[PDB]
Amino acid sequence: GLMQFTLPVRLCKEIELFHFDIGPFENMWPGIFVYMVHRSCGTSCFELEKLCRFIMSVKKNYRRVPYHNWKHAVTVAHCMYAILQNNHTLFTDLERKGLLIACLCHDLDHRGFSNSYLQKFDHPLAALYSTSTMEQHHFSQTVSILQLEGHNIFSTLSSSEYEQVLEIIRKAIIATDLALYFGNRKQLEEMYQTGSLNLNNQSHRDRVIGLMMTACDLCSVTKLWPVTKLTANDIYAEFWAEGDEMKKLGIQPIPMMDRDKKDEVPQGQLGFYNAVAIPCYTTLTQILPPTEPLLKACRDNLSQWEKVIRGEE
Ligand SMILES: Cc1oc(-c2ccccc2)nc1CCOc1cccc2cccnc12
Ligand SMILES: [Mg+2]
Ligand SMILES: [Zn+2]
Repeated sequence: GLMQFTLPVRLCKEIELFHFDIGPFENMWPGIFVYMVHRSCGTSCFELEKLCRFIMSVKKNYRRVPYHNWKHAVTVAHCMYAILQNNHTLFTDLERKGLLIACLCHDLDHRGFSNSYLQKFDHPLAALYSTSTMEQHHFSQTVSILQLEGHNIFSTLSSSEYEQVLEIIRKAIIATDLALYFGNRKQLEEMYQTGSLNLNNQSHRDRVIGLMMTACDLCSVTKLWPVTKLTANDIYAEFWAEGDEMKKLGIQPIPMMDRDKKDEVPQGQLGFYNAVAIPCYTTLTQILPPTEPLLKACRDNLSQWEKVIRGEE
């Protein structure tokens, strides 16, 4: 009960900042996550024995893909930790529990391929789940792991609290389907601007949590430039693998996934920042003012990509 995780001084301080990088030492990432649950939630939220066994089963069920790996899971959970900590009183006890777990599980058993590639391959998962194919799989894998003997970290919740938390985790994971983000943000934009936004409206909270999930999931674009630049290598390593597999099915991939069109990356990153990233962190900063450092970091990185195009790097 009296057993805290404590990080070295530099990590203790930097972990509170949005732009924190969890570093190259995989064996510290579990402790970093537990530390975040303890400060975000309390040291009583979860039985440490059960949490540790849940964390290690989740790790085991992430694959060795260049980007959609265990490091991404923990990176995305840290961004959620930073949002929750800077917005203390806006979130219920259950929401804080559910969202950190949702972020850790959000890409469980990812194979490094998009929903589009699964559908064109005619993968069995595409027959079982016609939309948000991988996201329904990620939630399915999360429930499976929760049902292993000794892995039910929620066991001390009432029946109805348990139903609410799994419902938060499901919506949270489904919302990481980027195809759903555009509509979700347009709606939140309209509600904020016409003043109809109401955080006691459960349907409104769902939407806001959805946007937080998109913000955490894209948080690669909110790190310091060298982290952002080196993560883009991993992101494109998966895309180009998928493009190779499209060509094997006799389908020219979109240029984003064609390794023959590496030259067009800087312009592709610009469009992505302008069409997805900047709009996401702007609407998030309007709804939750203390998340502005994410918008500011994103704008810095947009400017760094503009500099790449102008041959200045
Ligand atoms: C779809 C996507 O997602 C991310 C990303 C996702 C999460 C964090 C950081 C970046 N980056 C992208 C790249 C969007 O880039 C692109 C978009 C469109 C055409 C392109 C042509 C060549 C190269 N890139 C391109
Ligand atoms: Mg995903
Ligand atoms: Zn993800």
